[PDB]
Amino acid sequence: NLKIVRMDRTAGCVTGGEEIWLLCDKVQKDDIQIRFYEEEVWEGFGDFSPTDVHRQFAICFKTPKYKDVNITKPASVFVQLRRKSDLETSEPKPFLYYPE
Amino acid sequence: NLKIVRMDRTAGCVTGGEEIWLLCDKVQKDDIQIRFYEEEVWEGFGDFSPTDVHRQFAICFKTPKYKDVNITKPASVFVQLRRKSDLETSEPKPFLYYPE
Repeated sequence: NLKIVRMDRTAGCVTGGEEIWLLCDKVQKDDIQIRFYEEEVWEGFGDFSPTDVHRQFAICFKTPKYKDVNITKPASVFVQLRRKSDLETSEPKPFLYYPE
Repeated sequence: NLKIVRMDRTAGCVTGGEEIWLLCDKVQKDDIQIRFYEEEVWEGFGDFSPTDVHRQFAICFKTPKYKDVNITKPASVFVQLRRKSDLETSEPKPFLYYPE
């Protein structure tokens, strides 16, 4: 039911706060989150409000800060949509965090 | 009726071919174009297919090449949505072309 169709950026700086857009199948603006995660499980969430959800089919958000801003080489993580209500998730997409 | 709500990039190289996303009010995928223009009237069109229109509310496209790839300083142009059928347009957005 949940699907990341495309993202306009699939990497970003460990410091976070960088704007990325994603296209999705239909979501409810008040029942959607964007979860970045890494199994070692680290998670971080995209920073957006319901007003940043465009007509239920796209989301503009800012990346979370990665767990370690002092990494030396890129850190490969995953991103998924997740419903807040029932925790249902999309298939994950790879995302690369890189050093500042 | 037509509206560019946001664009993920508002500048690009004169050489064109660079991917930009825009969020729009509802369009028909087979009756929509993205027109870059400059009153001196130069026009160029975003390069996309109907499959690049996401659920009628966003469009992923590639910029057109600007009229002069040998400019020295940035060239300010406008971008609008336009319906192919009746040529109705959105309000324009500013776009900056820059030298290679």
